[PDB]
Amino acid sequence: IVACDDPDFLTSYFAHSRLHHLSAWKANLKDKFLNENIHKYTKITDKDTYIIFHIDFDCFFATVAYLCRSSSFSACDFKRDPIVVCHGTKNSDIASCNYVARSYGIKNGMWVSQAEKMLPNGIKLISLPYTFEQFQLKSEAFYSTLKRLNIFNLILPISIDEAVCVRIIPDNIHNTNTLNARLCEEIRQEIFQGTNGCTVSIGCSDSLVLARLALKMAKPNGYNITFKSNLSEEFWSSFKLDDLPGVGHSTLSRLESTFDSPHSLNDLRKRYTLDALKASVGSKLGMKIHLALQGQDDEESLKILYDPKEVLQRKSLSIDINWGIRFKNITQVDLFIERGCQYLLEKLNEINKTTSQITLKLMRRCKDAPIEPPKYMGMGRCDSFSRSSRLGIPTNEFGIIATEMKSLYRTLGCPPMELRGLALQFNKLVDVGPDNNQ
DNA sequence: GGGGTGTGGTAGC
DNA sequence: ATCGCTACCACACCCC
Ligand SMILES: [Mg+2]
Repeated sequence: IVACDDPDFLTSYFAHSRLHHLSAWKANLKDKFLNENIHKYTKITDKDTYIIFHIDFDCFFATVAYLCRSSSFSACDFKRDPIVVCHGTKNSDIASCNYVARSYGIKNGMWVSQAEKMLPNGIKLISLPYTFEQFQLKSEAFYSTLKRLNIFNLILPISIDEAVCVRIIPDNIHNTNTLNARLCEEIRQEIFQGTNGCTVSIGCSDSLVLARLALKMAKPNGYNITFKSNLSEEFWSSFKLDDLPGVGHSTLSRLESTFDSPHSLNDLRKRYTLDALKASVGSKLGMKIHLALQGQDDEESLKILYDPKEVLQRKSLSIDINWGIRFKNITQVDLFIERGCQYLLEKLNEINKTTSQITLKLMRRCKDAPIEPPKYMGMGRCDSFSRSSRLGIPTNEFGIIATEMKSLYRTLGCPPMELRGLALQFNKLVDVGPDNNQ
């Protein structure tokens, strides 16, 4: 056990935090793409008619945690057993669940206690540990297979287990759904072989958003082909409102109230006006949804296809620790902040940049929230506070940055014993050139 | 027209 | 027990 005031707390928390792994893997995938392609030209022109194949593993962690499970779990059955991947027993997040578990209405993000109660008696939840290193290797095999197929002109990494693959269709070639079925089946078979038993599903379409929706419809272990020319009431009636990219619980709730609680995108599609959309959720998001309900991508989402190198270039660097934060005094907070900056400055040296603006964010116990929340070591119910600060000369100097961060903490006025979470950000990054003379 | 800030939402498992 | 990260866009409100 390593507590927030121990020197090794940052290292142990990140080794254990799957959310860190997700983010660290994404970042490495993004930088890897930029490296492979520094000399190649990674763009899709407006000259190109293209097909989008949106690929991702079916219940990634659960699948892989099963396939590499320890001897204690040799007899458990991925097709009959409700399986979750989690650290703990009570208020531990279900990082991933197989589709047997979902049949009982369980979803990721749910706590293990909550999911235990949606099972009939006698049916027992299986809880698998995380296998991070195997998660990596299976992902490597995933992207290695996608490249070896030589059927894609651009392979965009979305996630450790998710990629958007772009096929350019010359106008001499007449695309057909038969040929698209055969590609999906090739891809699915080849990743099944290359990953020793992991299955992917594929959405296939002539827009990013319809490929995202097709993919939801393809799950589990299948594929779906739906171009703009194939749209139908049957299609839209199949999706919830928060199946739309950009629509999370907050946008959902706003949409639900403005539009008489639509229960499908088909419901949404018939009742909506562009301006009532914009009014309900916002101008840019409203437009994105409007375009989306026609099967069309917006200008912001098309950028990744036109200039992936710019969209995938890292613009900020940060850490976030909102679990395990329990400090008795201001000295321990300052030393933790210093470990934080030291960590971020290593990462910042790796990418050979300086930073010219930094931010500190914190979570403070709500005045009426219990000192110890339901989730062990959780941040609990919190107000957030943020404050940023421009540096004069861009820099990678620990002395300047750690001093300013501690100053920022101090302007925020949060007693060490009320602290429940900390973020440390480098907001603007500046390249280091061969010229360094003033 | 151009800056700026802090805040809030969303995405992957 | 339990590991509630992190990048990025958008917005609302401020300034000369
Ligand atoms: Mg959604």
